[PDB]
Amino acid sequence: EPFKQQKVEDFYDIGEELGSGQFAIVKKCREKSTGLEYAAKFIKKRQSRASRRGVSREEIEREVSILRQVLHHNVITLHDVYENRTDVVLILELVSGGELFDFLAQKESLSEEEATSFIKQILDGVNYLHTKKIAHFDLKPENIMLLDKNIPIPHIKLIDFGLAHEIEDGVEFKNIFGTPEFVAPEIVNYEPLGLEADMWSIGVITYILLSGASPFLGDTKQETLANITAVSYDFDEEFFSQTSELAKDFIRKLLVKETRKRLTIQEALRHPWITPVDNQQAMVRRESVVNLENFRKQYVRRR
Amino acid sequence: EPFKQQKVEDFYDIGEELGSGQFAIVKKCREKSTGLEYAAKFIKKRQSRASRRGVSREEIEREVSILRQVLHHNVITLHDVYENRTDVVLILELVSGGELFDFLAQKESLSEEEATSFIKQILDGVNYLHTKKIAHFDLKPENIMLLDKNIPIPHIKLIDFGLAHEIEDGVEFKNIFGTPEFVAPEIVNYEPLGLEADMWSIGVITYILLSGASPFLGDTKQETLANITAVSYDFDEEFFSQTSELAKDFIRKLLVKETRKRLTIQEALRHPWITPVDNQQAMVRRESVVNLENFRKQYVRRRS
Repeated sequence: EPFKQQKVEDFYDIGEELGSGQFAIVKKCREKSTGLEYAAKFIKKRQSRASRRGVSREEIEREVSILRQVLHHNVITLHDVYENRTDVVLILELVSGGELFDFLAQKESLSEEEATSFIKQILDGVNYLHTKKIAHFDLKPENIMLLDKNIPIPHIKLIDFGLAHEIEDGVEFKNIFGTPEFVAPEIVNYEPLGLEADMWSIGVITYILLSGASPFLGDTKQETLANITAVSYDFDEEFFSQTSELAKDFIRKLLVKETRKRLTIQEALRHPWITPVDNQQAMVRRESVVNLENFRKQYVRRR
Repeated sequence: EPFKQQKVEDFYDIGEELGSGQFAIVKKCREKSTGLEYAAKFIKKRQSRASRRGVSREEIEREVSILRQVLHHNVITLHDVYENRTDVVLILELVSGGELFDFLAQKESLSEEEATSFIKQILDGVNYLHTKKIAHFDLKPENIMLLDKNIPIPHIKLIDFGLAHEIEDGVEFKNIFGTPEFVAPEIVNYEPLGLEADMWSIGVITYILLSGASPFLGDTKQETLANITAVSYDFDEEFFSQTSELAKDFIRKLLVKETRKRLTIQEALRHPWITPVDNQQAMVRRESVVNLENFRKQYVRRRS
C-alpha cells in the first residue's frame, strides 16, 4: 500500500543531522509546500539476505505499516514515506526535546508523584499500542522522548518502531532482539512473545528512573542474561531508602518471568502507585522521592 | 599479566586503515626497531557498564589472554599490546591476503579435493584451539583470512578472537552472541556451550563453500533462528548436483542439534571426505566440483 517513488529532496529541505543510529540516519527537514518542520529518518536498505549492513524490505514495510496505524499524543506520528535506490526515508514528527531521563537529570528535585506523571504518559502510549495489538518491543530510556524540553511538565513521545510487531492470537512469534538490559526472559529464552514483554521493559525503566540503578545489568552481557533468566534482582537500600512500598510493588509485579502472571498494561494503570485509591497512598507518593543523586551519577556514565 | 602502558606511536609507525568493524579499527603499521610490518587493532574501551559503544575491560583481557596462548601457523599471532586512555591497541600479525571466499570467487575452477585443501587448513587451526581448550565462537568466512593472495594454494589464518572463550570441564558457559547465519542451536536456545559450537559453524561454512547457498539463512532473522532450532535445511539439487555424497555426509554430521552426537574436530579430520580410505573415495572427490557459478553469484551480493 505503497511508498512515494519521488525524490524526497524535491518536496523537503533536508539539513542538520539529528542523531544517526546503526541502520538509520535522522536529519531535520522542512516541507516546502507548508513550511512545517519534520524529522527525516533515512533507513538504509539491505542488499541480499545476510548483509550485516542494512534493513530488509519486509522489516521496513512492517515499521511503516505500524506507524500508519498509530495515532496518539504520546506516540510519534508518520507524515509521509519516500524511497529511492539506497534508502527508504520516513518523514516523521519532529521530536526535539531530548530524552526523558535527560530532562529528569536536570531536575532540582523530583518526588514520586511527579515521577508517576511521566510514567503515566508512557503507560498511556503503551496502552494505545496494546489496544491496537502492537508490541513496541524496544522500550528503553533512549526511545522515550520529549517534544518540548522547556515546559514545566513536558510531553512524552515514544519513538523507534524498528522492533515493533503486531500480535495475533493463534499466531506465535519468537525472535531474539533488543538491548540486554531491558529485555524480558522470554526474549532471552527464545520463548513465544507478546505484549507482556513491553510490561517487563516498563518495570525496568521505572526501577532506573527512581533509583538510578538497573535491576539485572551485570558486568558483562553473560551475567545480565543469567540475571534476567533467574530473575535475580533486589531493592538495595543504598538507592531505595527513600522509595515507597507502592513503587516497589509496581516494579515487583512487572518483573515476573511467567508472562501470564505479569501485569498487563491495563493492570499497571489501575495499580495504586499510578492511581491512588485513598488519601494516605497519595501522600506517601508525594513524600517519597526519586534518588536524583544516584540517578545523575549513572546517567552521566551513559555518554 | 599486563599491557604496556606506553604510547604505541613511539614504537610503531601507524598508517593505512585496513578494515574497521564496530568496536575496533584495524590499521597497517611498522615496528620502528625492526622495520617489520604488523596490523594494529585499536579496540575502543567501554566507559561504565552498558555503554553500547565500547568493549569491557574483562573482555579485552580475555581476547588478549587467548591470543597469548595461541601459536599455530593457521592462527594469527599476537606480537605486542599497548594501551592508553581511549583504546587498548593490539599489535597482531599482518594478514593481508583477504578472505578465503574472496580468493575462491576468483577461481577459474575448483574441485572438492582442492576445496578440502583449504578446509583442512581450517580444521588444523581449529584442532589446535580445541586442544588448548579454546572455542573460537566466531567461525565464519570473514574471519578465515589468507596470508598471501598470490600463491597457488594460499595459507589460511583464523582471526578475530573477540568472542573466543576457554572451556573448562565442570564449568558451564551460556551466552548469546555471533552472527545468526552461523550460530549453532545451543547459542540460540541459551543452552550450555563449548567446543561443539565451532564444528556446527564449520558445517555451515563448508555448505556455502561448496554450493554458494546457506543452510539456515531465511529472509529475516526470525526465520533464520527458527531454521537453526528446527535444524531445517536441505541439499537443493539446483546447487548440489555436482556435490559428492561424501561432502554431504560431512556436512550432515556437523549440522546436528545434539552437541554430544555432533562431530568433534578429531572426528572431522578423520572423516573420509577429508581423509579417504580407498582410491575410489579419492576419485569421487577429485571429480566432484564446487559450484563456483552459484558461489560467485552469492558472494557478489555480499559487497558495497
